Amino acid sequence: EKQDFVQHFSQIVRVLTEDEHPEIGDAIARLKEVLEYNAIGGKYNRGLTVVVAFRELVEPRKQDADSLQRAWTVGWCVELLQAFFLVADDIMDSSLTRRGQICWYQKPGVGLDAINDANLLEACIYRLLKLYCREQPYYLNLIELFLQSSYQTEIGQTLDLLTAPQGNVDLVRFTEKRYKSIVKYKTAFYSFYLPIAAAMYMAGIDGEKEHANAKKILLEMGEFFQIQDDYLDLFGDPSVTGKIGTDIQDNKCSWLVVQCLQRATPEQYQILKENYGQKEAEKVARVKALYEELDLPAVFLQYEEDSYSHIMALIEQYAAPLPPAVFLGLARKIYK
Amino acid sequence: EKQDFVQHFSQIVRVLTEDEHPEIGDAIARLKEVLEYNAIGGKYNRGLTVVVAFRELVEPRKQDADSLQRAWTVGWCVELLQAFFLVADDIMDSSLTRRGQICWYQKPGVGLDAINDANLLEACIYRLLKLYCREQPYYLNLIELFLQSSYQTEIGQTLDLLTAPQGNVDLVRFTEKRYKSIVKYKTAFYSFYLPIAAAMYMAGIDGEKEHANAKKILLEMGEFFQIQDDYLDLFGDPSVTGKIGTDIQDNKCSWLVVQCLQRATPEQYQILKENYGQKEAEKVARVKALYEELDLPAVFLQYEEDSYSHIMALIEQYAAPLPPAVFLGLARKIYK
Ligand SMILES: C[SH](C)CC(O)(P(=O)(O)O)P(=O)(O)O
Ligand SMILES: C[SH](C)CC(O)(P(=O)(O)O)P(=O)(O)O
Ligand SMILES: [Mg+2]
Ligand SMILES: [Mg+2]
Ligand SMILES: [Mg+2]
Ligand SMILES: [Mg+2]
Ligand SMILES: [Mg+2]
Ligand SMILES: [Mg+2]
Repeated sequence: EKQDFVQHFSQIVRVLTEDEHPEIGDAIARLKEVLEYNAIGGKYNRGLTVVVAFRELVEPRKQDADSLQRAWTVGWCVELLQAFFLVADDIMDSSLTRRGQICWYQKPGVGLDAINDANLLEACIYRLLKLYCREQPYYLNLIELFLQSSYQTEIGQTLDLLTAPQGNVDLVRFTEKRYKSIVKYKTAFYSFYLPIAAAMYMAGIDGEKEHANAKKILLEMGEFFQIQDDYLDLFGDPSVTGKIGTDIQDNKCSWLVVQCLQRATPEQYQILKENYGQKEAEKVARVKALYEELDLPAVFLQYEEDSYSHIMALIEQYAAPLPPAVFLGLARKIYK
Repeated sequence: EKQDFVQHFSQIVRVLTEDEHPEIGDAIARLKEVLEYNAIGGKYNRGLTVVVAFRELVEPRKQDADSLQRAWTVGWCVELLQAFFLVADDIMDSSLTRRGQICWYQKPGVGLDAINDANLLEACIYRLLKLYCREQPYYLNLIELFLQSSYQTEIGQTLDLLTAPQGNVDLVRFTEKRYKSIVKYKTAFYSFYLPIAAAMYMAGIDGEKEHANAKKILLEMGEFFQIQDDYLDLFGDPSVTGKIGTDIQDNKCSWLVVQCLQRATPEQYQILKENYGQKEAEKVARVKALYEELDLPAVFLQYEEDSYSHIMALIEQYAAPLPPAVFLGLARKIYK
């Protein structure tokens, strides 16, 4: 499946860089490269989650070719939305690696121009939309689903950065209420609701009750998944995560810090207060220790299981009347 | 007129920050501030150009209150589009002052998070759109006019930055063909076509021939205007331009450099080659001299007049059947 999708990336790049009024050749050529370097290289859970959902929501006699092309085109839009959020996300959290290569902003000859780059990735979404789903009765729903998805992410990011101000001892604010809302807006909405929703809309399920149903599940799915990102960020093989964890040194509000702050002793609350948020490798190495000294990685395993079950309970109560293997499939793609 | 518009800014900020699921209070509060600090402080040519065009394109018996509220709401969207392009534009060209105050990214406690800030400004546009022009038969035209306006700007910016790579002697590429297309995409499209167009669409003129007509004019208007920005950037009272010119040190492709490169002697082509693009105040002070030694500021005056006339010729040939004082009004707001 993954391989058929990636095969189509070529068709989308050719639709996007065809433009060359040849007065923008250079700009187009530039664009092409930003797409290759930033859309490609990932897992493709999002882009894939849509095309697999369509098939399972649209009758075989309606899964025509055109309806297919529109299927993964919308697939790649979710990709570009990610490509966009990422490219800008790296500059902000100040990253070095993404998808096992150096961040685009870090590439010699990019730096802060990446900002316009991330912008161009956004414009490509809605450019595809107009180019395939235009004559369709869901076109305005797609668009309004992307715009409100971004704004939710963008809000969640605001929360994040707001909760982790550079050089500011901020353990006070690392509560769970916050972490949940933060992840709900910057991750759960666009990485789980968005793909499914696009599917439904494309299949004719423009319902409100339906959509709130999928949302109920998909959102809870999305919280776990970020929780996963938090862990992987610290305790995960860089060669498999294709990126380094900057959460500590970035004074982020992680599940981890929320976790450690929860079961951290008075004496242990400082080692913490003192080492979190600094860029000092040993100050940071000190943090990671306190985690390991708190048995956290096992505390993680627990949740990973208790969460799984609850999601499953959830799927077993709200999926109706959608093919349960629309959510079941997601929770095989991430809950591993 | 200007004062009635600015009065309404309060109503828009209150629509945007009302939101406080109070789980995003901080994010909203943050948002409010990014709007105050970045939407306010300008001339308001764009926001104003729409509300003044509506009145002149919609019959008095149709200019009801609601249709008015929708009028300047769309007015402020063009503002936010600017607020967005600006906030990100400053970080990229590395500015210090905008609207006679320090750039948002420069404010202590912002820096690169401004990127998410600029993003939030965008999301506010389409959030207003959905909030006022939703039930209207032009809603999808507005949206598609903004998205394709941004993408045009974003392309033009790509051109700019592409044509002025940091620390790279780039006089070769400062041709006029380039400068025209560059300005056509990063300035003319969204600062002149966009406001008028939004007006027409709102008034019922969804025509293609009509829209190409206004575009013919408005675009040529927009080229002059950037040309104006180029000059003001160098030869303009900072206390009236509320910002400093970084064009030389940013190795930009200005009308000026295009102008000086045109009538620069062999011997004079270097002083140029040597001093343009450097951050050295005296290297830059050297450039400004060569301009003054080339009589350029008078060469500017000429064009400002020959351009004016041509635009006027243009208005006197394409405005029909729109109130000519829809373009005439613009060319009193800028051609001064
Ligand atoms: C996925 S997006 C919201 C960015 C992240 O969530 P961050 O917020 O921790 O930088 P990451 O998982 O990509 O690291
Ligand atoms: C208006 S927008 C495209 C940015 C500028 O045009 P720049 O391209 O010279 O930075 P400026 O006039 O705002 O300086
Ligand atoms: Mg982040
Ligand atoms: Mg990151
Ligand atoms: Mg992470
Ligand atoms: Mg610029
Ligand atoms: Mg600038
Ligand atoms: Mg300028």
